[PDB]
Amino acid sequence: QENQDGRYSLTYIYTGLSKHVEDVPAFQALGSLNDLQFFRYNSKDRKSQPMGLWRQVEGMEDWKQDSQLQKAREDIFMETLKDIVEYYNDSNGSHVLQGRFGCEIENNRSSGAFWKYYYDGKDYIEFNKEIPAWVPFDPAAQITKQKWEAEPVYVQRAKAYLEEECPATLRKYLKYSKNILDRQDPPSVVVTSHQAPGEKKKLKCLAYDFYPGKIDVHWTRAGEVQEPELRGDVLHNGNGTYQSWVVVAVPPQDTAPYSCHVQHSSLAQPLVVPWEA
Ligand SMILES: *[C@@H]1O[C@H](CO)[C@@H](O[C@@H]2O[C@H](CO)[C@@H](O[C@@H]3O[C@H](CO)[C@@H](O)[C@H](O[C@H]4O[C@H](CO)[C@@H](O)[C@H](O)[C@@H]4O[C@H]4O[C@H](CO)[C@@H](O)[C@H](O)[C@H]4NC(C)=O)[C@@H]3O)[C@H](O)[C@H]2NC(C)=O)[C@H](O)[C@H]1NC(C)=O
Repeated sequence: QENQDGRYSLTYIYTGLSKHVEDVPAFQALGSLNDLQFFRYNSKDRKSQPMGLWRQVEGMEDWKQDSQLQKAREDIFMETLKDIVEYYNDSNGSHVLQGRFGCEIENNRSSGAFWKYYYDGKDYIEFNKEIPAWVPFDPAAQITKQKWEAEPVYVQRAKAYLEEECPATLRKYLKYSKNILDRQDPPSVVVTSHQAPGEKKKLKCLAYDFYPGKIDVHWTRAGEVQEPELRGDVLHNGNGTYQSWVVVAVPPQDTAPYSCHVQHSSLAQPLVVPWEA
């Protein structure tokens, strides 16, 4: 009777667009606790709203207050994207600035942190909290490097936000979310055959209503494992559950037995469902 393990992750993805249409929001931000997203905010609606299972959780976060400082961040974000675009003279062109910012804890202790920006998919700038300093990866990023380090203090706060302000927020959220994130829901599995007129028969094995997401689902033909013709995976965020299915194509003659094997953490011994033809 064996391992420790309690690692939890808090991540934000920020997205801006230089050229956007009326209905499409210019700025957007969402935050995830582990693999599940707990809140979104955009520049159109201009309101911080909780998402998924976190709609029923009260008093974890002052959403009105959060909207405020989200707005603050939106300003600094787009202003940066403007500066990149203005620098490349491509004022009229559809460009993307994406920002990833986050920390994580393992066994109650800070174990890692990251703060990185991307431009049109390419590495733009990055915080090295060891120095501490920002690290340009793009010629344009030299300007931002100078702005964000204008005062020597700024670099010290950036280190503080990652190393302390973030994990502090994480733990706070964890008081309300530990129960959610720690779930070990087993999958119900369902086998289904289907025939297309001028097509080989296809056997679908669906695993559903499970969490966490890490799952092995594979077919076997008369003992040997078969490579799937197609595999599908889904996260139902409102539900806070996962769904995953695998389809194999069985030749017209084939009389050999097919069974679906599901392996998930919430199960002691593996789950096997045979296709009762
Ligand atoms: C969280 O949310 C998700 C999505 O919002 C919910 O998904 C639903 O899950 C329930 C079970 O909790 C499913 O109920 C059905 O149960 C019977 C067994 O008693 C099964 O026969 C069903 O199996 C599905 O999949 C089969 C093969 O893949 C398919 O042949 C079958 O038709 C059925 O769903 C299919 O049919 C429906 C009806 O038209 C289609 O709408 C659906 O797209 C289709 N699915 C697929 C890809 O095959 C099935 O499990 C519901 O089917 C399922 N529905 C949805 C909208 O996803 C989930 O229930 C919920 N969980 C919790 C814990 O709250």
